[PDB]
Amino acid sequence: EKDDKDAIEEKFRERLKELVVPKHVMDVVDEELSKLGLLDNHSSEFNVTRNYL
Amino acid sequence: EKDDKDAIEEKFRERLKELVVPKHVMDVVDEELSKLGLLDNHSSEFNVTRNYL
Repeated sequence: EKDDKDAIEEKFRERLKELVVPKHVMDVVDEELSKLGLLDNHSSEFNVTRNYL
Repeated sequence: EKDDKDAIEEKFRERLKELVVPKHVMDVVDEELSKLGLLDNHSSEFNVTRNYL
């Protein structure tokens, strides 16, 4: 289930609201959020996605 | 025998019980323990994290 991940990624979003993130960063942030939802976050390449995020 | 992950997890927990594990170290152990259960028993990655654990 992605409900636990949805809560985890939401915690990342709320802290992001306290800083004025540049628009160019949003493209990487949004694509990493999408990549986070399509991966189980348990693998060699799965962990680096949240690590980058 | 019983489940390998359950036996491995129980034995590793007892070893960490005596030591005053730091907060960040505990998170690293906890996250790899969760991925240990879902990993295949004969998988090569299973041995990699088992030695790391």
